[PDB]
Parts: sequence; C-alpha cells; structure tokens
Amino acid sequence: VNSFSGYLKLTDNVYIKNADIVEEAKKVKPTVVVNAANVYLKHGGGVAGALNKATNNAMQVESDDYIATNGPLKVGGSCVLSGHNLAKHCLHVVGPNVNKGEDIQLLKSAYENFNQHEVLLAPLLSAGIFGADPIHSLRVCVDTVRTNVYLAVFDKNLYDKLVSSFL
Ligand SMILES: Cc1c[nH]c2ncnc(NCC3(O)CCSCC3)c12
Ligand SMILES: [Cl-]
Repeated sequence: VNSFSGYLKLTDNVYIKNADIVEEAKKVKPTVVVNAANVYLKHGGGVAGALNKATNNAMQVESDDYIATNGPLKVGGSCVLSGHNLAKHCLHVVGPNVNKGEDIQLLKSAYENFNQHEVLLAPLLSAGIFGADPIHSLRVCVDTVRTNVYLAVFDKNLYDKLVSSFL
C-alpha cells in the first residue's frame, strides 16, 4: 500500500492520473520523482522548468554543480539528485527530444532507468515540448518499466485520449 490516490490502473505496475506533477509531488512526497531532463540539466521549461521553479531554483543550482563535475548526461541516461522539497530523490531522465532530431528508439533506454527504483512518480518521457507522440510514450512505458510507476499527465484532454486509446 502507498499514498498515491485517484489513479487509473493500466497494468499490474503502471498507473495514471490527470494531475500536475508539481502538485502531486508536494502532496505525496514520493521517494522518487522523475524529471523530464535534458543532457545539460538546464531546467528551463516543460516539466523540468516547473519542477525547478517549485524548488525555488535549488534544483538548478544542484544540477549546475553536477554538470560542472561530471559533464552532460547521455540521451537515454539519468542521474539521481536531491528531490528538494518535492521528493526524497529526483531521477533526472533524458528522453529523446524529437525537436532536436534525436532517435526515438532511445525512449526505451530512457524508461529502463525507472527499473532501478521500486516506485516512482513520473511524467511521460519525451512528451510535451520533447515532441514525441504521448500515446507512443505510454506504450513504451508499459512495455519497458517493471517497477511501480505513477504517471501524471498535466493536460486533461490528453489524459482522456491516453486512457481511451490504451490497449
Ligand atoms: C509542463 C508540466 C508541468 N507539470 C507537469 N506535470 C506533468 N506533465 C507535464 N508535462 C508533460 C505531459 O504530461 C506529457 C504527457 S501529455 C501532457 C504533457 C507537466
Ligand atoms: Cl511538457
């Protein structure tokens, strides 16, 4: 039993809700919140910009130190940093950005990072401003993630389409 509430159950391990991931994290304080990161951990917009804003820019300050030490992430890769006031940890995961020409096949590699964590609150990787088809992202999620994932979909119209079209 966990404290996630109001989710529709898609499979044994994948759950979904129309919710603002920022407000969800603040309520649940999950062990892991996933950020839709880029390789530079520049949290300017989309999910990343919203999560960072909710931390009063502390996420960005921490991220800049991470990059200065370690260099950029790989597309498909991740790192674990603090969850600040939102979660114990933030798993920064880089899905391919179609608006940069990145290979959509890397979306599966991106979701594989979730399997290192027993339970996660997450957005759909590569959705929104990363330009991929969210229906495809949900399919890859269900077919790749084996741990317990609670997906927050900000857009109500999109949430309804994802549910109604789910096979
Ligand atoms: C931008 C943003 C702020 N807070 C959020 N919580 C969750 N998801 C988000 N954007 C990604 C999205 O859910 C992918 C699937 S379709 C709708 C968009 C956001
Ligand atoms: Cl977005």
